[PDB]
Amino acid sequence: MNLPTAQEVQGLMARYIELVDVGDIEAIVQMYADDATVENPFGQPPIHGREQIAAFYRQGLGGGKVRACLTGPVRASHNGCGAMPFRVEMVWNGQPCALDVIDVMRFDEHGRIQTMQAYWSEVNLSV
Amino acid sequence: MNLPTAQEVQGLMARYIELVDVGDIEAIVQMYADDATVENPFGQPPIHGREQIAAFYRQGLGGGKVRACLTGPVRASHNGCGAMPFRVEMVWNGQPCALDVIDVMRFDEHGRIQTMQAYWSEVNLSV
Repeated sequence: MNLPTAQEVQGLMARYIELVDVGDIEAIVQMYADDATVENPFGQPPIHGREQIAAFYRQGLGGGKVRACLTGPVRASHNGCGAMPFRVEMVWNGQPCALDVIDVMRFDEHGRIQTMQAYWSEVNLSV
Repeated sequence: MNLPTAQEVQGLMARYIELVDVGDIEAIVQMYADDATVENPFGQPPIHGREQIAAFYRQGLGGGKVRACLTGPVRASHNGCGAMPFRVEMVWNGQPCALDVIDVMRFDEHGRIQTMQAYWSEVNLSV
């Protein structure tokens, strides 16, 4: 595809959450541009490229039974960007915890995630 | 105050929504840095400075009985930034419409909004 329309952004960002929810690391990595930048959480140094992104997601979505779901609609722009609210459920010290997150994404002219910023901090975690 | 902590960002961004909800234009303008940039919707040219921001808000929050409420928690960073989901209710052609929005804000070292980006498009409007 080309630079995603607002409707296409909604579709792509919702698909991303579906992939996080099932934990398909390889499928998530393929949604990213080969040289994408990820800031997660926003405020920490960016990581870069699909190798680093794969390592990041495998560490995050490997062991525990992670779930993820949108908690409101995707807000999309007309310049290939969007933002969405979601909740991530994960098991910590064998305790179920939930994390509220907002992801902002910019897509490239091929429909892959060029940049993403994940807004959250410890205030957004519930043990 | 100084560069807002994550907790302070949550407070400030929630206060902003409260001010939009009551429609206190002057109070909203004072939350912004004197030279702040606003992109609303994200994708359109930025406006700059409190005069332009006051004009923007007066046009948006003047006539109709606008309401606004958070539709999830504020996601705050440790570098003075945050993101929040909310819904704006407004009257269009005398028809009540609702707009789902995510605002991303960066605060300056005095606790004022330096930049803000409002993510939404027509897909997010309900007439």
